[PDB]
Amino acid sequence: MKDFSGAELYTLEEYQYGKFEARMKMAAASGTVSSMFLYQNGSEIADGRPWVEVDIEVLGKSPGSFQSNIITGKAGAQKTSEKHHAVSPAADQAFHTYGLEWTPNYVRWTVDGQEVRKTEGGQVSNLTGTQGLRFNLWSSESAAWVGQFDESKLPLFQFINWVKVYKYTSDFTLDWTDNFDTFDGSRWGKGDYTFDGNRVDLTDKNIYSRDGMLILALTRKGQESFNGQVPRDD
Ligand SMILES: OC[C@H]1O[C@@H](O[C@H]2[C@H](O)[C@@H](O)[C@H](O)O[C@@H]2CO)[C@H](O)[C@@H](O)[C@@H]1O
Ligand SMILES: [Ca+2]
Ligand SMILES: [Ca+2]
Ligand SMILES: [Ca+2]
Ligand SMILES: [Ca+2]
Repeated sequence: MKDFSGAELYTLEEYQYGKFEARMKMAAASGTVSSMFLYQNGSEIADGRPWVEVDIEVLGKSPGSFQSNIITGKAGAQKTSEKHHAVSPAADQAFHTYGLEWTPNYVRWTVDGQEVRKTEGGQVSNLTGTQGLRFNLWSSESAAWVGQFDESKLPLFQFINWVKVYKYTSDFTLDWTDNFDTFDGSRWGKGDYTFDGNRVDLTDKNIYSRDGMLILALTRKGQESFNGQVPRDD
């Protein structure tokens, strides 16, 4: 029932530990969130179960950096550890390879193969169970976090050129890859839901597969479309 449409791409399967890489050009405008994250589906349910999530989020008002986070604890009582990391060129101006490594001992964030953060113990010990790999584009109702939402900047697009998923066994062995020449429905799902604090409804209408890229779009409701050209990843 919301007034804007965003999108979420998620792996149908979940994994226990691993390395996850995505080649992407992020979207950014005041008020938006453009992401790559690991998520234990159901964490949002306040029935006593744990929350398990690892994030990379480009906040719209600051396209030249991204926020890293680990969310543990439980719904209604989360433990977080937000940190920020510069990206150059800006996340919405060039493709970068974002990586997440997760093992029993640490979580590591990389940009173009270089470490920007590595957390050990504490929260990491509570990232039990499995997590699926996800990407979404939306807008937060918290202006303090992402800036006031500038609707005139819509539509916005996040482009994913390819994804690599490695098994935890380096400590990783490549498991599968997707270059996105097509939408593989046996591997991915398209989110159709929302949550409090999100100004948009995540909809499968805003997931597109064009010219070797998976595109996530953030549009005004009723204007869900992509007719432009995909950017080059030279
Ligand atoms: O709100 C129901 C919806 O939640 C989805 O997980 C959300 C979660 O609600 C939100 O708090 C967190 O920040 O992001 C995750 C992923 O978008 C869940 O995946 C859906 O199945 C569910 O319908
Ligand atoms: Ca506004
Ligand atoms: Ca395999
Ligand atoms: Ca769906
Ligand atoms: Ca591709």
